[PDB]
Amino acid sequence: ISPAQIAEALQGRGWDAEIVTDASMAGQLVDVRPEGILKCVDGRGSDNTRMGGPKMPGGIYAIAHNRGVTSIEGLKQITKEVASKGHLPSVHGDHSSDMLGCGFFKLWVTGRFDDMGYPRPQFDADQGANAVKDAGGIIEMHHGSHTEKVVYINLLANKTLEPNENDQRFIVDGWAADKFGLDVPKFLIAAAATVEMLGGPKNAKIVVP
Repeated sequence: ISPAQIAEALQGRGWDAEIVTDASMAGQLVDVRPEGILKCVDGRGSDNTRMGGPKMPGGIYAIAHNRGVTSIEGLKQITKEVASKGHLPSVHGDHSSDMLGCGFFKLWVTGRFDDMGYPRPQFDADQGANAVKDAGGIIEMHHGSHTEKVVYINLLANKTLEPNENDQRFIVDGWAADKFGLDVPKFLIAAAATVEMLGGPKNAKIVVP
């Protein structure tokens, strides 16, 4: 899917979308490092000490969700898969709602994706976090409130953007979906629906090389 197709798809859902250059993001783009956790698009600050990893909704839950994987065994398999592909796998909570502090997972476990054709997870938030931890993953915990003002959809392979708790943004590394063989259009639409259902801003900037 091309940057223009992504913008068109988002505009079809009532979003404002614009394509921007990698040069316009100078000073913010960073190379992905193997030590970084593949983590959520959440714009808040957190206890993360493993920066420089890719961003996907709910961390590795985006992969399970896109593939319709709902079992604890399947979640552990994905944890090890991510660890085998150059990133430390993670899921997260926050210090306001504990493991229900991940908006994406809360939407999934409460059935908000039902009519988009997604099956529900066969575990709750605490069980999922414990399984990821048991399989070698990291549990991140955010703090503060959501104040995201924009959604960046980064298409530059092996690069990412980092959270700024003081001028927040949702960050989606679209290129990472391709890396994991996901149904990409489905992944991006799920990301869009997530932001919509969380009341976030339907305003996207698509970063291209």
